[PDB]
Amino acid sequence: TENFFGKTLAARPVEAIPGMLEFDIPVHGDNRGWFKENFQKEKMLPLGFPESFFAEGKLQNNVSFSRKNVLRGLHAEPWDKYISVADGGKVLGTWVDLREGETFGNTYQTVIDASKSIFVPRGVANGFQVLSDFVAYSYLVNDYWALELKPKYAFVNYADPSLDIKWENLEEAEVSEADENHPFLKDVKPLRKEDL
Amino acid sequence: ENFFGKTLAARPVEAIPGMLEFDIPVHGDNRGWFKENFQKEKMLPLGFPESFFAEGKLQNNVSFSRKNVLRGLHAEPWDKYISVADGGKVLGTWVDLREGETFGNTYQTVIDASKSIFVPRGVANGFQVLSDFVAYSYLVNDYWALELKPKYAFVNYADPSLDIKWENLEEAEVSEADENHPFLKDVKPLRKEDL
Ligand SMILES: Cc1cn([C@H]2C[C@H](O)[C@@H](COP(=O)(O)OP(=O)(O)O[C@H]3O[C@@H](C)[C@H](O)[C@@H](O)[C@H]3O)O2)c(=O)[nH]c1=O
Ligand SMILES: Cc1cn([C@H]2C[C@H](O)[C@@H](COP(=O)(O)OP(=O)(O)O[C@H]3O[C@@H](C)[C@H](O)[C@@H](O)[C@H]3O)O2)c(=O)[nH]c1=O
Ligand code: NI
Repeated sequence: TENFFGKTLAARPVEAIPGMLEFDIPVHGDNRGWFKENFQKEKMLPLGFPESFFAEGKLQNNVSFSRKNVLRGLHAEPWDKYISVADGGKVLGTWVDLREGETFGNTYQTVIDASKSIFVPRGVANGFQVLSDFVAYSYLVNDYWALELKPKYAFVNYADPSLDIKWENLEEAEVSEADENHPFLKDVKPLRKEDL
Repeated sequence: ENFFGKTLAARPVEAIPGMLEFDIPVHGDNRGWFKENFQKEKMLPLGFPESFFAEGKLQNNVSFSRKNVLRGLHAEPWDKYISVADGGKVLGTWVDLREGETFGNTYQTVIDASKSIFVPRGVANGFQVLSDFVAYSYLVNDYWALELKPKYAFVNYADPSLDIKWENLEEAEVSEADENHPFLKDVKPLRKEDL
């Protein structure tokens, strides 16, 4: 228990962003390395992982591999995300609420390694910056991406200084051409109750 | 080269009915890479069985292992979809433990992030690590319980009667539990009632 190994499975809500949850994940170590149940439906529903994730019976698992200082975000595609780390690496995770209402623009940040996971509700922008030499970032989502639909998706620029966030190393961030060109928050229309 | 940019595709394994091997598209750039490791809408048409979702049960496991580590051979009563989540590499190994014409049949192949495998219940799964480290990630459709482990099917990795060859047997690093699994001779073929 505590730093990395042997934590008790547990969940905490994030007060600034309704619907978000942070989980402590049990990681069991031995001579070989380690093992975790990254996601376990039966054990996690009683802790607050939302049953609504399963509404349409859709499932996709993505994995990205990234080097130190790489920054990906901030992206608010129209689906829920369950995010964690799959190797020995570490990221600074960062979130900005894009939903219409009293929490528009609210933020949260925390360090994520293999012993922590995050549930991100649809309408909350996701991003991270790599702290370790490399990292494998693995996530479960409940709708299907298509290239031609990207203009329909919500994004916000990582470097908008008006956002209440602080990156690890903004100056040395390694980003995509796309992430360089996303709009500032002032040009993002708040998202209505799942588009209504 | 043969890591990036593969067409999404599936192939059967002749020796082990129900197994599938997939080529997975991996897209590289200045940051690293990205893959859709599993995508339900795209994979069902290729042969990924709808029955995997019959009960609504879902678990995702990850193990992290160092060079020469060997884990297996394990045939628990659920289906498995397996791949690599980092830049590492393993030798994958399968032994069919099901009652019938294919009992004892085997397959082996190298797995990196650009390949995945569907393993039906009753086929024992294992691997040996070829790279410095590897992250091995899998999706399964029933729930492991410590109390029930004595009832799950296992076969010993080092039984020379198995029609397999490991990368480095003499320097393999295994768990005590894996040292002690039964030899093939002592494993009763698994009936549908057992799975
Ligand atoms: C998101 C996605 C990308 N791709 C492809 C398109 C590109 O060739 C390659 C990389 O795509 P990019 O959009 O540059 O990946 P990215 O890692 O910058 O995008 C991701 O960022 C995270 C912070 C978000 O949470 C994710 O939802 C996603 O937007 O992968 C897919 O095939 N399927 C997908 O679902
Ligand atoms: C399999 C499993 C293990 N554990 C725990 C029990 C131990 O403290 C720790 C390590 O367990 P071990 O049984 O030594 O892990 P292992 O990595 O040797 O076991 C795995 O081997 C693969 C080849 C099989 O395909 C898998 O089904 C599984 O059996 O993880 C879980 O909490 N949940 C699980 O689902
Ligand atoms: Ni609930």
